[PDB]
Amino acid sequence: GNLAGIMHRPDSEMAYVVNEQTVNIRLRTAKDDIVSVELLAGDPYSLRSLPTDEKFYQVPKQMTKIMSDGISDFWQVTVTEPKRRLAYAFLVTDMLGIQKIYSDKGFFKVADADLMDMNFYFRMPFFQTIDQYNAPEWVTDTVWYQIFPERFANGDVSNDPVGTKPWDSTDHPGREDFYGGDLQGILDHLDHLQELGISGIYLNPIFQAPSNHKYDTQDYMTVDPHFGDAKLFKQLVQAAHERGIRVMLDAVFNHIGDKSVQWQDVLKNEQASPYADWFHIHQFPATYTPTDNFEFAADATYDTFDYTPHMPKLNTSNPEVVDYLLNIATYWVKEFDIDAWRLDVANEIDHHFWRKFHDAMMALKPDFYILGEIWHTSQSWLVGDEFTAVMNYSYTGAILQYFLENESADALVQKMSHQLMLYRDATNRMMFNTVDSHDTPRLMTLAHEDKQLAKSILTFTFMQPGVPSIYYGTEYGMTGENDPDDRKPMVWQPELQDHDLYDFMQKLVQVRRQVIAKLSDDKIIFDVIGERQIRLTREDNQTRIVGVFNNGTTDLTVAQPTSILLKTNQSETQLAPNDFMIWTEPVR
Amino acid sequence: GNLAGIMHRPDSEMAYVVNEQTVNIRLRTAKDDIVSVELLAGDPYSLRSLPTDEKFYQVPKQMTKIMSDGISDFWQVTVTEPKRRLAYAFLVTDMLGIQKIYSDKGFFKVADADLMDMNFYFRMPFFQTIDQYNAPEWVTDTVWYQIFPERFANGDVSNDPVGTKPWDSTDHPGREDFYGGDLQGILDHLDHLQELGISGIYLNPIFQAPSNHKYDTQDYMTVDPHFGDAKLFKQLVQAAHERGIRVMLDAVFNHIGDKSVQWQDVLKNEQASPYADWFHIHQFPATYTPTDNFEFAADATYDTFDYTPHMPKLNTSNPEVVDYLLNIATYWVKEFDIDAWRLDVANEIDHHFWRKFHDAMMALKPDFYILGEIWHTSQSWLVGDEFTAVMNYSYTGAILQYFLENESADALVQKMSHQLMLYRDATNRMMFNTVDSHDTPRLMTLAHEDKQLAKSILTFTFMQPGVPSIYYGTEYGMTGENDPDDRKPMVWQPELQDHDLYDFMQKLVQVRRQVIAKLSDDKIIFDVIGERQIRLTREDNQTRIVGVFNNGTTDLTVAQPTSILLKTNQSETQLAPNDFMIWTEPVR
Ligand SMILES: [Ca+2]
Ligand SMILES: [Ca+2]
Repeated sequence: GNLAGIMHRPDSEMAYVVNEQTVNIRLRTAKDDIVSVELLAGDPYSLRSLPTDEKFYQVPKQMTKIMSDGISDFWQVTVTEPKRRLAYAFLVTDMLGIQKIYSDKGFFKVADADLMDMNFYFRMPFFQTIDQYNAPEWVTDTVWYQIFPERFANGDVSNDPVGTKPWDSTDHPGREDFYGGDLQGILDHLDHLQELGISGIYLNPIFQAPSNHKYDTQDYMTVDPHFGDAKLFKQLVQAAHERGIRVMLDAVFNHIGDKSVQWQDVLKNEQASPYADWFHIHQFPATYTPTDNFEFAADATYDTFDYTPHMPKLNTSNPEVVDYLLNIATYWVKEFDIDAWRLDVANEIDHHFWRKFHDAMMALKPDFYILGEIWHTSQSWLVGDEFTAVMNYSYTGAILQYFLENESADALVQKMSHQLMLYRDATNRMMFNTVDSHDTPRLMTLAHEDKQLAKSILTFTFMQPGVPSIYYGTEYGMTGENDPDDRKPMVWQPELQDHDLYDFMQKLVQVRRQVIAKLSDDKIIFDVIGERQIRLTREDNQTRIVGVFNNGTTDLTVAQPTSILLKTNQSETQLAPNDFMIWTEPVR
Repeated sequence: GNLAGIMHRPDSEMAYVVNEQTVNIRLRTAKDDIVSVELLAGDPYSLRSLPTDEKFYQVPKQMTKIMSDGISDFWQVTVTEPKRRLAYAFLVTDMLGIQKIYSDKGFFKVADADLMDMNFYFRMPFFQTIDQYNAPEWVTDTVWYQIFPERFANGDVSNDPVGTKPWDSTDHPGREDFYGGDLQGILDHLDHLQELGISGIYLNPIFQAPSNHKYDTQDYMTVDPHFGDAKLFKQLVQAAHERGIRVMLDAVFNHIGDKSVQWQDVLKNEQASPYADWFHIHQFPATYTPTDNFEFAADATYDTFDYTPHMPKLNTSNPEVVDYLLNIATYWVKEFDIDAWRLDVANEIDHHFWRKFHDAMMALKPDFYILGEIWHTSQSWLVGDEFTAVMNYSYTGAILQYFLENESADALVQKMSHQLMLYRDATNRMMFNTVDSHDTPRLMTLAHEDKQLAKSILTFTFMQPGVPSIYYGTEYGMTGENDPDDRKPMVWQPELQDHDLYDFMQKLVQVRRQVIAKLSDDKIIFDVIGERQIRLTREDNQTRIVGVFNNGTTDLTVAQPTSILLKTNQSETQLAPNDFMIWTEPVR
């Protein structure tokens, strides 16, 4: 067999605690190289301490091949052990029938393995629930809706910025435009969110800042006055909660804006500023050479987000900065009862800080949801001690690549399988899936205004393990290239709304919340059934949901389902190119 | 090539911060499958934000194959980046000349890789020294000596336990015997430790407890009165420090003894005890059925170390237990200035506790040494936020297996290489190498009283990256089977001491402290030069230390070295079976 392709990393996503007496264990092997895997496992001390002749290694446990990413196969098994201590090793057999034991000490013929020595084995030394990953149950039933507040609704002209433009959803907004959207406008349209069926709002930043996006924070402790005030924000959160809608705010903790009190003090006082060590200043005075692009300088003497001199990086290792940020994080939760924090550029802040942040948030609300913005592999933030999940851009990006280009279905399934096997099973359910956002081109533009294709992408994404989010306006087919063009004023004029797409998104949200979210500990299966034809199955012990997606250039015939939930062709058996059909069937 | 054998895990021992601007990156490949690896790396934001035509991926960095474990090859490179943000990917070429790029997104032909997208790459998002692993420099120059205090020297008969036996190093001690060793006896023989050349003492537990080993703690805040008192312990630490000898105590935090106040309160008050939740009690009253072995019960209604009813497991998730243990840990450091804690059964206590323990100790002493007792892979405790090192029993165990049995030299080198590549380079230097201890048979007994073999094992171990420790009496050739027979009274009678071995150990300690410890950032090379013949090389930029070990059954001829440091044959060119020769040569 392919020994170099076999790996088990103890105390990781391959060996983790699910509850006080139960663990999940995974093994990686080379794809289709290993025919079977059994786990030998039990209490390490039992081997030599118990007087019985029975030994734990005499009764193997079968592992199941759960996924493949085209390179490796991934095997898993759940183990219960009342003594809450586990030693384990793997019996692996290849295609030619060659069997070896694989353990912490390496590979062995069975006859050569020192199975009576607890130290031969990999170890889960004591099952520690304090160290485990916990998924908040409420997220399961959530469909999110993301609001960029400057652009959702102007509920109050009296707080509008100077130079506010007329509300026109057909505009191509510039980087520094204002349209007057505010918190009163969100409050005014909660009925729309409830009618669409969403149950969580993700707001882009709302704290005082000079820009239309407010990632260049001036004051984290104040609602931007062009958006509202503390009383209005409290009213909004209470009104959302009364409708069953939770609220997630955007925490911009990697960097602060250059008009903050703290940075302005650095500019006045140089190294004598009480805030000098709140930043990463290489040379005083803190300077840069302006360029024709306000968001770029080549030579700032301080670290910044990207290369913008207006977003000096915060030194989150400084205890005073830690205290400042934790007090902000605590304030909005304690005083306004928000349900979650989305963490902007979360990967560029240290793990030490995020552990303290986690502990502080869980002390306030044990079911708090902590969502990191990270666009690459995020294993080290998703162990159970830092974030709940990340914005799952690598996953939705693979989906977009499949539907919009000509990849094989095999390639998509391989990428999604790779992603799922990076993380604990419960973590995968908490991932935040949005096909587009304020940082991407709009779905309907990527789809070249092919509504059927847009519906296929949305439906496929809504069937995935992660929780889905709808970027404002998706439900009416809003167009836009990347930022700033993805931030058009929300389309409230019915003549400009795609009503068929809105009806469809209502139905899709209902399939997600009433069917997909109510399966019990389901298994997901990706089957490639033909060229660019995928059958997605989610199933529990009584009910199976199946989605067939035909994204080739030919028609596809399927058996007539008894219980169709959602489809795009008028036929109950025929799928034309880019059609899909979702149905439900009992498990037999 | 063997794609399933290639792996890079970001934010791990394969990608870690060395200093503010410098990182080490590793890649695993299948053994001898990949001919070369180049790293493509630079600031993620530079690709699209800088106006230059130059891109970081245009100038690859060569990686070096540093080790192989017989299954995989391990490649490494050091990267400096002033912007302190790194995106990277690997250019891998196999034996047939097939080249691909390997990144966070998978494997690609170069022409198909989206090299302008920062999210294509693996990421070190910002170099965080607060998250990095730090090795305390003083450990580099240390040779440790481990004292089991009941058995090292009786410096005071007046504190002896009832039934203390005459001091006789030829006895075979029973599990419950006492010989009267105490802290005054250690103080009395500091001259012996200084003459041997050791610079650190590791003490087995010294706090109040009823047994001869004192792992069944009664009171962590009191020196056991048969050993001494607080004034005497302070005198000992100051006398050790005056000689340049640091002091490491044994922290027994997984479990407490059943004669502790806390457990006795549980026995009196059942669940109404204020200490009920300091333990893991499944059923009250806390009970067990005694057996003929005092260290075993089959049915204790509470979790224990192993199956002994006398060592109830502590619930270290309980904040009151956390506070109690941290106050103990702090007390001995603050009040007595000890230099290190050795953590008994450290793997069975949760990571959350060990992070708090780490933070508390480093706040007292930034160069504190935290040594975990773990007999299996220990990656998750050695990231930089918990322990400094572990007792390196898997490494010394592989060495013993080679010298005492008939393994190939290839097998030993593979095992040591596997071990080193589990951990960060600096971590490997901090590992605590002891060939025997109070929990193993004695070296001289494992070697069947073959002194030459014992010398070979010690010398080979002392050339390894980790810091070595001498279990008391090794220097005089003490014998013993496993516990309790490995705890004989120290041999102070010259007629019973191996003086030739003592002289040799003095010389070996000097080679370690004066030569091996004074190389500058050396590279270690394991060469198998013949059947059971190994050439071990450690070298920096000016000086190379070479050890040749002949453990076959034939003679071995080597070139006459100019500068022999240590050897066992009278010849300067001939090594008989089990001879070795260490020499030094300039690097050219
Ligand atoms: Ca307004
Ligand atoms: Ca005594």
